[PDB]
Amino acid sequence: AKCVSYGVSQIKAPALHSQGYTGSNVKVAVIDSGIDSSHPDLNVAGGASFVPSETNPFQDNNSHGTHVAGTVLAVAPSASLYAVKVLGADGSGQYSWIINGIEWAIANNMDVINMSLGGPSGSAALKAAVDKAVASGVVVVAAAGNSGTSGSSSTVSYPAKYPSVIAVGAVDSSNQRAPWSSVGPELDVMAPGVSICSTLPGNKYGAHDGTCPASNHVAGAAALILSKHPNWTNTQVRSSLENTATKLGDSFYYGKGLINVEAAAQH
Repeated sequence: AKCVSYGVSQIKAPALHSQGYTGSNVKVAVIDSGIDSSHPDLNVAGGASFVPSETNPFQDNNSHGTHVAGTVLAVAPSASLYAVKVLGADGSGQYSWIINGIEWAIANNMDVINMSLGGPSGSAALKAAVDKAVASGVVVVAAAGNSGTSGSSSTVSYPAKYPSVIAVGAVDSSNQRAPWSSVGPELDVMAPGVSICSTLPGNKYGAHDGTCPASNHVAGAAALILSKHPNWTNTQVRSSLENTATKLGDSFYYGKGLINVEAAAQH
């Protein structure tokens, strides 16, 4: 039944909830596989599809974007989620689709973009779009990737790897890096990403593992901070999260450490 992530307490969102800050009026674009807006535990504020063969962003056959929505709302329950569908049934999207998604978020005045997606390769056009979003004042959050460690190599995927993006890696209930959490100098912060229980299509609930759930907590945290400091820039929101993180291990593996949204929202 009504599953709340252990990660909501781990990042200290309850401190903000009890001050009456729950991400009210903050527009968050979930750029992903869609959101089952059927689910009676989710609010969805609107959406768009850039998958040519799947015009419905409110149908989630992959079941990924529905899980993403629940975790963002578990952290920021009165945020306005927008279902920006850029991934098809095979679980991938063309760069053009993802870019159309980012352009859509810019044109429709999103405060936060969550990208629980990545590839091994970037494009000039993807980097341009992401940089443009951040230049226009959008907080852009992305999953660091699930490619683990690879000796001395960065394994952080695009677009998390871009400096303009907040790359999020995954820890468990003990603040230990998940072994599949991508690593490298481009990694910014960590959040819970192991057995994260959230909403699934058809009024269901279930655990997922990944940097996807980790980034969902950070996107929610951005929404809480802007709830309380509506006049903060994306720059100030990003600084608050990075400078107040609980230091864990070396920054190659853990970046700045675990986000503390309570500490971030005083800063």
